[PDB]
Amino acid sequence: MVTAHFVLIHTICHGAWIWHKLKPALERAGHKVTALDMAASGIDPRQIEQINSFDEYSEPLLTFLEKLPQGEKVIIVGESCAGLNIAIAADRYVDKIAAGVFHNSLLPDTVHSPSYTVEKLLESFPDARDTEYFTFTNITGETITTMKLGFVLLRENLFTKCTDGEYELAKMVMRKGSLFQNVLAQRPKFTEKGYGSIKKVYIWTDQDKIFLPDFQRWQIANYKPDKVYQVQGGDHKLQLTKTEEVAHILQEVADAYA
Amino acid sequence: PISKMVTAHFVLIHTICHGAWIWHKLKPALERAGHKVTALDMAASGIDPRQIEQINSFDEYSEPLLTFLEKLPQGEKVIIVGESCAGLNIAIAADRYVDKIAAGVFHNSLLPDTVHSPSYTVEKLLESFPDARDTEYFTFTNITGETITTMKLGFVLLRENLFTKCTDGEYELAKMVMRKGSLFQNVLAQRPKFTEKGYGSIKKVYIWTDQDKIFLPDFQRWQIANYKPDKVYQVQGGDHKLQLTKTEEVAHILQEVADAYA
Amino acid sequence: PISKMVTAHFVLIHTICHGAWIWHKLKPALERAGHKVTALDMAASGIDPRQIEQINSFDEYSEPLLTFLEKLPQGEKVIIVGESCAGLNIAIAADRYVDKIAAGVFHNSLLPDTVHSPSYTVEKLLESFPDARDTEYFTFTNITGETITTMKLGFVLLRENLFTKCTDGEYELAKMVMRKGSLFQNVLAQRPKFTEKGYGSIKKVYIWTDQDKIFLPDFQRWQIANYKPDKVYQVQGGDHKLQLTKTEEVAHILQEVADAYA
Amino acid sequence: MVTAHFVLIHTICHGAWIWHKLKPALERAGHKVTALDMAASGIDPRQIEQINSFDEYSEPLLTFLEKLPQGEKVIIVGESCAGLNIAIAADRYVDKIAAGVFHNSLLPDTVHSPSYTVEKLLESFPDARDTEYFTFTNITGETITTMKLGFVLLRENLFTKCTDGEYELAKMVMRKGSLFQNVLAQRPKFTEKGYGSIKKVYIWTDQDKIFLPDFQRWQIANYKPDKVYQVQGGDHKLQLTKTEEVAHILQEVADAYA
Ligand SMILES: O=Cc1ccc(O)cc1
Ligand SMILES: O=Cc1ccc(O)cc1
Ligand SMILES: O=Cc1ccc(O)cc1
Ligand SMILES: O=Cc1ccc(O)cc1
Ligand SMILES: O=Cc1ccc(O)cc1
Ligand SMILES: O=Cc1ccc(O)cc1
Ligand SMILES: O=Cc1ccc(O)cc1
Ligand SMILES: O=Cc1ccc(O)cc1
Repeated sequence: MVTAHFVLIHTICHGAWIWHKLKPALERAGHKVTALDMAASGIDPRQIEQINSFDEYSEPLLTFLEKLPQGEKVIIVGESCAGLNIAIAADRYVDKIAAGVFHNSLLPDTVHSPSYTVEKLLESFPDARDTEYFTFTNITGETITTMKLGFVLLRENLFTKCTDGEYELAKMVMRKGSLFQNVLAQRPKFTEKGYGSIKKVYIWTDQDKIFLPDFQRWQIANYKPDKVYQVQGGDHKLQLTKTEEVAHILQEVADAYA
Repeated sequence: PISKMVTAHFVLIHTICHGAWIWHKLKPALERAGHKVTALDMAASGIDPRQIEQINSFDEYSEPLLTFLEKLPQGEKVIIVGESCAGLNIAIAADRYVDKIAAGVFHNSLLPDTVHSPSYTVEKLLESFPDARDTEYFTFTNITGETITTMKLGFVLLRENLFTKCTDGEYELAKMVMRKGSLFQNVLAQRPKFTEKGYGSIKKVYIWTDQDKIFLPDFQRWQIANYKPDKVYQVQGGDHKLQLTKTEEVAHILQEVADAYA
Repeated sequence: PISKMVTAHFVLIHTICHGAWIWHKLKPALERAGHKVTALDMAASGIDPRQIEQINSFDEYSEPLLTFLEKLPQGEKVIIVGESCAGLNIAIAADRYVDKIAAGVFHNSLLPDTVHSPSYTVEKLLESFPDARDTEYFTFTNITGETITTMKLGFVLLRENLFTKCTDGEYELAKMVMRKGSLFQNVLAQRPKFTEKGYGSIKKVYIWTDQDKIFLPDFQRWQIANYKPDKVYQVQGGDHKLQLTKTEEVAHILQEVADAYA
Repeated sequence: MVTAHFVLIHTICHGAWIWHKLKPALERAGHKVTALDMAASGIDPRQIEQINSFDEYSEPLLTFLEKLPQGEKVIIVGESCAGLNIAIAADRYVDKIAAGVFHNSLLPDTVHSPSYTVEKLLESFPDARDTEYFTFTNITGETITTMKLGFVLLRENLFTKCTDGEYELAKMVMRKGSLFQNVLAQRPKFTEKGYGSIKKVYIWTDQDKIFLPDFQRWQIANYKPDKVYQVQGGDHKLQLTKTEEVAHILQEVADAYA
């Protein structure tokens, strides 16, 4: 129906590998799909300790968008923390973006600080259970906290309904990550002209065991998307547990925003 | 008359360019059987942080395995399962840790011997499959001035020759985490041959399929003839990646190896 | 009838692409006179660790100066000496820290005003010296989507136009530590004009040479006419880098500024 | 007389800038001169915490030598710690090297560990006075110690006889550095075939106040150079205090090893 170019953006600690089932699904319907590793994620060669902000973390997306041929538009699909990558990119390249799709994701706004929905998530889900934390100082002196996600947290909260083959893959390639929360606290808010203006579709499930229903419904209330699609069942990783559902919603988004 | 059923500790070793991720389906399957499974990334592979140009030989590339074997508890032994190039990792390990190894399992793998140079099956492999299609090759000079050839495996070769029968989610995953690799063939060529007392003495099981489109039947059959395995299991069907296309067959064969040697 | 001789705290601000290193001869010369001297690297300049593509405006580029002025002890004031593009750093600083500034000294420098847009003297500079010879230009998109032009100054332009009369050890040093820079001219163009109460109110001394081969006599004389300095000192001879070709003349003029305003 | 291509290698914490007086001197005699910043040194964009060994630190030299046109040979001149960069490079590219020149430098050998002369230096000069130290963990878990050289140490020991303009420049551009001593302890010794075979000229002064006469004479005794030139007076930075003397010795080395 409309075929589109989708750019898929994994969350912190993960990599382009999280989209290994969704990328062929979309390509079966004629779409062009780009799945990117953000800095220090997946097989990106940088280590997290050399990344100094969330905007530097987003560099693979911003370079890609910088090079997109004149006149092409993409649909950026972001899971979990990647809603901050969509907002950073949309402020810089608003006219290359047909729409932002948030998949059980942070939905930033223009009214509060960039770290605001991170504050809210951590308030809703304050214990990362067996996750380990570490810190380093970034090049301007700020202390950055990194984490290594715990495998119990991975099995029960993130990959709740995923097959054993998928959970095992997650453990074999997961890397350290950081919210850069304090640097986000200090960041200028997202602009109305860029991020504020793009089309926004929010996909979620009430069976998510880490972005809990109440936080997700709060986000929607706080900055109402153009469209909200609720998938029944699945878990936090709907691109693994409800792959054909997400491919179908994404076809609707290509039909609507081309 | 008496049936023995054994649970074992398998250490799964991926081939160059790949990582521990290739075992993401066989590791749960083995654990369903009650076995202990360790799947290691070798240097500059999977999410190991080193880059391949910092590595100077196939022995250095094998460090995660040797370090692991160094740390095994006293009197604990493992079954090392190696795919494709990983039979050289099994030979390097067995020459340092022979008493920690219950058996070596070669899965569509290089089967080194003690009679010829370490690079001998690598040469015969390349003589049998000389066109790597869209693979790109690169060079770096190692710590003593040897030029090392690395490669980024091409995606058609990946689709058709390595992952022939794998699902699209599996082939897409490969493309998403595949890294550069090196056979270090010229440095293997100058390396001491594997020993009889270490590697020559371990039990050796050869699993293969004649539908493999990269380690071809004639090369695999030659390897078996060149250096007789203690046991050979030929899986019907599948492709080079039997741990993805025939996961349960492979897990069952590995139950039989544990019953015999672990 | 009464002679006043004053020791002062000078803060020396390099121009884009350069760093605190350009002041390596004037800083000892001033300290011989008993003054306190701070020479700061601005963002992405000298050995500051940020890269220029992480910087989004000339105000962000000025952060080391504003942070420094924020930390000055209560009732301490400094004389800010800025070379070439650094007169915009002096104007940005004076609009935040006017009471910490005894005087601004412009050394073959841009002389911003309050009447026109912040980018106005930048435009007139470029209109007067439009061919940057072998300079290479580059682009990046900043945090709100503006395209920022950066440059790597060419070595002939460096030899002949900026460092015309400098020794070879000095010109070689420049080539060894020179970094990319940006005028952020389009973002300066959208910026609020400098204020009368802050920048408009500071004392302003203009040091220049008519032998400057990049900020030419006609541009410098126009600046002086456009916005009358409190005092003008014209050094005979030298080149654009008077802190290297006329270090002692410059230190003596700066002693006179300290005597008058510090 | 013979004109040559010299590649100049600064020591840890410094950069190509330390050669700003020697490079024009040599170019006045017809030589081609390349002065390189090693990783995380001078204006190299890497931070020291992302460097994991002394061989990785040497990468600018090894890339340069990797690209040298076929048939060209260079004379590598190394000051202070840069004798370890000459030995690492010579093991990899022995045939591109006309000779190694050690300027008040570590002179490694093939008989003991790579860290051996570092052990010896630190035994001769155990107190770095106001130098500050720091540590980070490298990508394989080793703890690396870095330092920020103290300005008293800089003025009295390293830049003893340098002009005030030169000492001030040193303070304006000095960076953190590391000996990677423990990783050097673990490194295979330098080979006889590579490093062991190159021509070696040792330049020094007895007025050096940090590589003291007794350590320098020990080094010469421990691995006798092909030629030792002793400059009278000056300080540790003879390329600043005795620039024309060093340019003259280097002309002799081009005449002798071409
Ligand atoms: O989506 C991944 C994620 C990880 C850690 C957090 O703290 C928040 C989100
Ligand atoms: O609170 C920690 C956290 C970790 C991973 C997530 O995906 C979300 C939150
Ligand atoms: O087993 C993977 C492999 C890759 C490249 C080769 O040349 C040979 C084998
Ligand atoms: O000949 C190249 C080659 C590449 C990958 C393999 O797995 C085997 C051989
Ligand atoms: O003062 C340095 C300078 C560099 C580039 C310019 O375009 C203008 C000035
Ligand atoms: O026109 C470019 C230019 C470059 C460097 C300067 O210092 C001044 C102008
Ligand atoms: O030559 C610089 C140097 C710095 C620190 C050391 O510990 C040794 C050498
Ligand atoms: O002992 C520390 C040290 C520092 C700088 C040097 O140049 C030599 C040694």
